Amino acid sequence: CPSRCSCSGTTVECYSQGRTSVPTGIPAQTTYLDLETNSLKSLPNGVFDELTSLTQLYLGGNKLQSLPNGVFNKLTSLTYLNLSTNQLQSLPNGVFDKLTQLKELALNTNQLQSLPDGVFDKLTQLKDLRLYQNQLKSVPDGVFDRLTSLQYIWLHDNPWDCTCPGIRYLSEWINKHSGVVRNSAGSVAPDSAKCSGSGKPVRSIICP
Repeated sequence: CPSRCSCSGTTVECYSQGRTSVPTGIPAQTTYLDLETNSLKSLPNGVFDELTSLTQLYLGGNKLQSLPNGVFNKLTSLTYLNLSTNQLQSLPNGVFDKLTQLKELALNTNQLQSLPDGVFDKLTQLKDLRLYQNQLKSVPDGVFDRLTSLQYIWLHDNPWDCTCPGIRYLSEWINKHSGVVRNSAGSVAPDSAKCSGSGKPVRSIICP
């Protein structure tokens, strides 16, 4: 198993070790890989391609600025993916398209300025989606429409542009899924997504 990491069964933990690259020697049978709280700034294309048994991948708390196209394409068994607390500005189109079994996706505390159209369309089993603390002024129309299993979503601390008609989709979606929105405290809070300048709840904006 990778030097300095801790391994048991098919679990590999290498968190908080100032790593700047994915360690070599991760067993192909690994199902749980924790590389959190390190210093990964980038990732080579195909870096995870051999780890096809992964179900849980933790990359939160790193310095990721971007992701290479297709970086998760071989990890079709993933059910949990943590990309929170990084420096992501954008995501490649269809980056999550092959992760059809995904249940949890954390993208909070990044620098996201936009989301690709249809980025979550294939994640029909997704139950938890975290997008709080980003730089999103808007989301693509219909971006959450196929998330039939969604039980929890976090949208707070984004500079939402509440100008009409652009805000219509998000305001209407929150209004129709009021019990799905969660605040930092972890409670149901449909008014936690707030408008950039007025500070008013996004769902309070009723476009003419």
